[PDB]
Amino acid sequence: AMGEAPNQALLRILKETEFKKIKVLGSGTVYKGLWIPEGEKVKIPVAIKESPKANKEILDEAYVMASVDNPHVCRLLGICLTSTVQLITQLMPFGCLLDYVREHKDNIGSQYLLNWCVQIAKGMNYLEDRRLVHRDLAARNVLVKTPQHVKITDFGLAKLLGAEEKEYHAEGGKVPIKWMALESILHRIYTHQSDVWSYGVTVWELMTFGSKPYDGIPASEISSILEKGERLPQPPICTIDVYMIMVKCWMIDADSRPKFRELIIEFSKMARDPQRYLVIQGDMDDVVDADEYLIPQ
Ligand SMILES: COc1cc2ncnc(Nc3ccc(F)c(Cl)c3)c2cc1OCCCN1CCOCC1
Ligand code: NA
Repeated sequence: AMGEAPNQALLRILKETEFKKIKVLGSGTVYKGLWIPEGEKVKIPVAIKESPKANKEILDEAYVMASVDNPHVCRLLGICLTSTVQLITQLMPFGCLLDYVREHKDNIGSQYLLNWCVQIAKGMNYLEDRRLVHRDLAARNVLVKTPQHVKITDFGLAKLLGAEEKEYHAEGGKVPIKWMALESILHRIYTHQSDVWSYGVTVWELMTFGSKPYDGIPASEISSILEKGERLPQPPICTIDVYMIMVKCWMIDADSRPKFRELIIEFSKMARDPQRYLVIQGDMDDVVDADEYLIPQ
C-alpha cells in the first residue's frame, strides 16, 4: 500500500564551452578535464564519459547519478548535449580501486583494506535506502578519490525498485557473471541481497590484491560450479572471521546473507583491530574539488 514520492533532483545542462578536455583515461570513452562554470572563479577537475538505442542507456545512467547524494557514491555534476551525450562527474584522481590495489599491492595494509570495505558498504547501504539495485558492483566500479576515500560508480545497469517491490526481473542483456548471485544467473532476479553477493566478490578481489575471480574458468561454467556449492577460496591474508563474512554473502538463501548495514558494523569493528583480522606482510589558486562545489537542490 505504500505509494511513491516525487524525485525533485535537478538535472544540470552544461555548455561545452565551460569545460576543457585534457587527456583520455580509457576508450564508452572517459576523459579527464576541467570545468570552469558561469562567472564563478573556480576550476573543478572532472571526468567526462561518452546507436540511438545506446543514448537511452546513458540517459538512464544520468538519471540515477543525478538522484544520488552520498560521500561514498559518485554523483553527476551535469550532462552536455553534443553529437553524443556526455556525463560530467568529479574526477577521482587515483582511478579504479581494482587497478589501485594491483599497482600498490606491496604497500596496502590492513587498515586500508578494512576501511575500503566499510566505505563500500556505506555507499551500498545508501543505494539500498534509495531503493536502487546497482547490479554491477565490483572493484572496477569503485573509484579512489584518495587512498582513504572511495566511491561507487557506474550505474549503467542500476534499477529503481518500487516502494513495495523486492525484485527486479531482467530480460536478456550481458551481465558480468562472475560477480552475480546464483539466483540472478539462473532466474534473472536482482535484489539488494544479490548486490550483497557482488559485495562479497568485491571484498575478495580486494583481499587478494586484485586477483581475477574463478581465474581461467569460462563464464558459462560458473553457474554449475556455484550450484555444486563451490565458492571463491579463502585469501591468504584473511582470518576465518573475514572469510566467514564473504562466505555468508554467497549463501543460496538471499535473505540469509548479511545486510549492508550489518557489513558496515562488522567491518567497522574489525578496522579497530586490523591485524587481528588480516595478517599481511609488511603491514591552481581557484581549483576547487567537486566535494566543495555545491549546487543548490
Ligand atoms: C583517473 O581515472 C579515472 C577517474 C575517474 N573519475 C571519475 N569518473 C570516472 N569514471 C566514470 C564512470 C562513470 C561515469 F558516469 C563517469 Cl561521467 C565517469 C573515472 C574513471 C577513471 O579511469 C578509469 C580507468 C579505467 N582503467 C584504465 C585503463 O585500465 C583499465 C581500466
Ligand atoms: Na600483522
